[PDB]
Amino acid sequence: ASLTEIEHLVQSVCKSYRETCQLRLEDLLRQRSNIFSREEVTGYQRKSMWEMWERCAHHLTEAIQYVVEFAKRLSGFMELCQNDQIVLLKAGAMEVVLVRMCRAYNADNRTVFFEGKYGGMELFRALGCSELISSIFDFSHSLSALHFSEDEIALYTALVLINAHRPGLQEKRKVEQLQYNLELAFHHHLCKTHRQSILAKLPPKGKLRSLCSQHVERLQIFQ
Ligand SMILES: CC(=O)Nc1cc(-c2ccc(N(C)C(=O)c3c(F)cccc3Cl)c(N3C[C@H]4C[C@H]4C3)c2)n(C(C)C)n1
Repeated sequence: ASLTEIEHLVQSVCKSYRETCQLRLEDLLRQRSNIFSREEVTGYQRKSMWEMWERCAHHLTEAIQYVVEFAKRLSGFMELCQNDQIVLLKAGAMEVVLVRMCRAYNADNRTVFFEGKYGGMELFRALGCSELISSIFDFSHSLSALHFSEDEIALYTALVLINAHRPGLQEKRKVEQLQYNLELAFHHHLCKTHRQSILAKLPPKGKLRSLCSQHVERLQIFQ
C-alpha cells in the first residue's frame, strides 16, 4: 500500500473531516468575542438538569452523527464488516466528539462555545457534574496548547476511530491494515509540515479512553 497513495489518503481524510465538522473553525474563532452576559448565564443555571440534559443530548446526538459520517468516508471503513464498523464507532465516537470540542474552546478566558455564545464551566451547574465538566475543560485546555491544525485533528481522530485493539473485533487484520496506513499518513504529513514535535504532546495512552469511560457514565438517558 504505497506513498503517492498515502499522500492521497492524507488529502482525503482531511477533506472528509472538513466536510463533516459541523461548525467551521473560522466562525468559532470569530465568535470568540461573543460571550454570555452575567444574566444569560443565570438563565442557564436556573433550568433544571432535565432541560439542560435535553439540550445537551440533542447536541451530542447530532455530533455523533457527524462522527459517523466521517468514519464512513475513510478509506476502507465501509468495506469492514458491519459488526466491526459498529465496534469501532461504539468505542471511538465519543472520544472523537471530545477531541473535536477543543476547537470550540478558548484558552484566553476558560470558555467554550455553546448555543450561539461562549461560556465558562458555570454555565453547566444545573447538571451537577462539576468534576467531569472540569476535567473536560482541562483536557480541552492542554490540547489548545498544541494549536492543532484542522488537518492534524482529522488525522488524529481518524486514528482514534481506526484502532485494531478495540475488544470485540472479528476481522482484526483488516482494521490493522487500515490503522497502519493511517499511522504512516499522519507521520508523513507531520514531516511534510515540520510538525513532528506534536507526536510527543498528544494525550498519554489512555487519557482519552478513561475520560470517555467517565463521560459515557452519564446516561441521564435511563430517566
Ligand atoms: C452549538 C452547540 O452548542 N453545540 C454543542 C454543544 C455541545 C455539548 C453537549 C454536551 C455537553 N455536556 C455538558 C456534556 O457532554 C455532558 C452532559 F450532557 C451531561 C453530563 C455531563 C456532561 Cl460533560 C457539552 N459540554 C461538556 C463540557 C461543558 C463543555 C461543553 C457540550 N456539543 C458537543 C457535541 C460538542 N456541541
